[PDB]
Amino acid sequence: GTIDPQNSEEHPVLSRRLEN
Repeated sequence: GTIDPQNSEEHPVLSRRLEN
């Protein structure tokens, strides 16, 4: 949660990742 359309959010949902 709270990230871009990438891989990271291991949670039971659409993965997402965000950074600088």
